[PDB]
Amino acid sequence: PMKKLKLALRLAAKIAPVW
Repeated sequence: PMKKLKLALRLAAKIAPVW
């Protein structure tokens, strides 16, 4: 399966969309 959602969620962990 594709784990793009998991990847994105880990990338967003370091690149935090705060504001």
